[PDB]
Amino acid sequence: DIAHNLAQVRDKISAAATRCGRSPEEITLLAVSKTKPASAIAEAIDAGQRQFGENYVQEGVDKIRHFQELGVTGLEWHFIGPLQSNKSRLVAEHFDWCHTIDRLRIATRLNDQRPAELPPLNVLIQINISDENSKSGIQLAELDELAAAVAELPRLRLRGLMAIPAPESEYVRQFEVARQMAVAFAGLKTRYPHIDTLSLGMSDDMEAAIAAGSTMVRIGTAIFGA
Ligand SMILES: *Cc1c(COP(=O)(O)O)cnc(C)c1O
Repeated sequence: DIAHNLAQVRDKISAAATRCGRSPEEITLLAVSKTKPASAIAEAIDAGQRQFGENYVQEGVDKIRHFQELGVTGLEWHFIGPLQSNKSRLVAEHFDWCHTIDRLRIATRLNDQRPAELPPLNVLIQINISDENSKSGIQLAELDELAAAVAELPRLRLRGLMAIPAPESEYVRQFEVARQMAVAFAGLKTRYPHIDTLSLGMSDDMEAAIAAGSTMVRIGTAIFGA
């Protein structure tokens, strides 16, 4: 039951926030609906969920159109998969957020392809904080430079950072890696305007991520099923 699952996940987020002295409202639940049908997203919407994350462009855009045409309003769609230049127009025309900016050229493409009547596309810079097996994300040493360049693009709005840490079973290392991201996030916050989003944490490291300073957790299977 998606409604029951959503409630359970929200309770876990709230508990984790309250335990470490944070307000539950500080944490956004991003429901990750990749590979799940529109009907499952519709159940989540009926249960009050408004923020959805998609990883594949055409799948995501088809869903966005489906709910637009149904006359559902108030939804927020986040693109959280790797972006390729040949699919960027679709992201720029339909999504509200993109978490996966890891090079300047793709940001400039999105900027140039974003219609002026839409709000600026909210973007996060993706850091490869700990994953030797991933080619997504920049090194922290490259952040100052990329952030400055992306920040000038008028049809984007730089809102913070994202990371997908390497899988980690130890809580200590979950927390330590998440803190590296929180420190970088805090640093950006001190000089850049409207830095308020740290997209960090999934089901298995949710508590460590929240304790470290995440503002947004990305949950799929625990809401929608395997
Ligand atoms: C798939 C995915 C998730 C959700 O993972 P689950 O195992 O289904 O909870 C979260 N964030 C990103 C970027 C993903 O690709």
